[PDB]
Amino acid sequence: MIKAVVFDAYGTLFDVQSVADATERAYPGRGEYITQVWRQKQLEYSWLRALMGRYADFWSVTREALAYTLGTLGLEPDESFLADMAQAYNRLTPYPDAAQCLAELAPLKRAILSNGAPDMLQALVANAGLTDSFDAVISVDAKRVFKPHPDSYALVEEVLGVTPAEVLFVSSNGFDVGGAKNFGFSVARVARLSQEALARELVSGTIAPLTMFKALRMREETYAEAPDFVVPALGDLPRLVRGMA
Amino acid sequence: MIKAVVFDAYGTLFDVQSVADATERAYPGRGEYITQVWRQKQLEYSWLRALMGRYADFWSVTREALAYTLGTLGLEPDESFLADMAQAYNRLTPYPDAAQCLAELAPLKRAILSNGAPDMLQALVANAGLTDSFDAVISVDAKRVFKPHPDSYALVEEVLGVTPAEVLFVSSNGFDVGGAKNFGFSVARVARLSQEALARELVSGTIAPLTMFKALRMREETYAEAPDFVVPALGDLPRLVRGMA
Ligand SMILES: [Cl-]
Ligand SMILES: [Cl-]
Repeated sequence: MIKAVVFDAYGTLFDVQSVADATERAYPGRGEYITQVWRQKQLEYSWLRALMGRYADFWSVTREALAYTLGTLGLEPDESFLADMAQAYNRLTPYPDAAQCLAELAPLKRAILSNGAPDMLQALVANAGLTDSFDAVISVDAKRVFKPHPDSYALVEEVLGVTPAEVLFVSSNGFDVGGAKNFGFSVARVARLSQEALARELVSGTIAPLTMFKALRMREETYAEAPDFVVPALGDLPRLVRGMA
Repeated sequence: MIKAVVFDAYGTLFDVQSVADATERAYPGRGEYITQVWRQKQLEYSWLRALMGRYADFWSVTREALAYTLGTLGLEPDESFLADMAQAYNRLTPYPDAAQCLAELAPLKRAILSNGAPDMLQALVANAGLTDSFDAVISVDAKRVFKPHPDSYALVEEVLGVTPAEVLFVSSNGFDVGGAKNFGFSVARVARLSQEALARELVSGTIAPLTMFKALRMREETYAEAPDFVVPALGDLPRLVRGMA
């Protein structure tokens, strides 16, 4: 039976697009671009560092990704600037229905499994006012790998004492849905972009950069096992779990 | 001393853009989009499968990435169509100065180390008429991992019997440059996109797709160790090696 609901953090509980005003105010006219590449390279670097066996925590990864992104524009800000701007990732706005969702899941164990470094996650959750909505906020850091490495998901049992079969893993990220399924969790994917809308957007004329990100990041990955469930929003989760087992 | 020059294949010896006319058929008006997302997802899938510990050779990866890409456009091609169109990757055009480069690099050992599956590389190299330019064409398939996993590079000493220090690794891919430096090779990066041109391109009003691919794929990655050498083209390597020794 499902004894725990484990949440992916970035893109799932928290909007990664919500760094837009900071990236934009900091560099006018370049906000949307930076927001997309920052996230894309943040992911790529987590995968590439882990696959090289050269781990560094998500805070270092987040700042490396930012430096690369600003670099593409011809900017070379010092470490102090990068650390300050990177704080934006610790202030992501939670999705409007995250709190209500977590409230309705109170009977079950509630947790986060994230690539985020310990201090990042704490700040992130505390600033969202969701600290009291979780029995555990788990960082992959202890394992010194990143998703979808199996060791990242092994932490769930270690911390909560529940078996993979008793876990419902929630994520808006294809790669993370694939990792959790591979490891043996039941998965609910959060799909906020309808496939039919993307298809039409991709042919609505000249393809914008924001649509590029969506095309790379907001779909199920073809190499990955399909999720057990797909909901359009977090608020649908409580009800999904009700009529589940 | 440099006893062998080991080349990255895709993007380095072979133009991944040269699938343009094949994709422009799979969907007139969208060949450029497909070309770019296909290559991007092809790379992501190689990283994610390996990191997940669920290897499938580059031929499956190539097809899965193509299916994903076409799927974003709303198409649902069958296996036969995918396998047929994916052949475009075994017909990539070598860069105009590749042959000359390889010739002038003899009698030094010359080899390919590529993510490509064995039959892909053989067909790709044979179509380009470069079979007699290489002492060995090495696929990572033997290790059942993908770059930048260290085992990928370990094959080089196994096949050529040269130590990492005796290898000059050539690649246009920042993640491959990073993995080879990580492993211990000396590395010559082929940088066909000037940083200053990209920076300005990203500032010139609306940002095109190819530009998005370029921003994501044609730079040195910030987490990676820098390459020992950077040249503009393959033809510059023979001279690099000479002035090097
Ligand atoms: Cl993430
Ligand atoms: Cl490759």
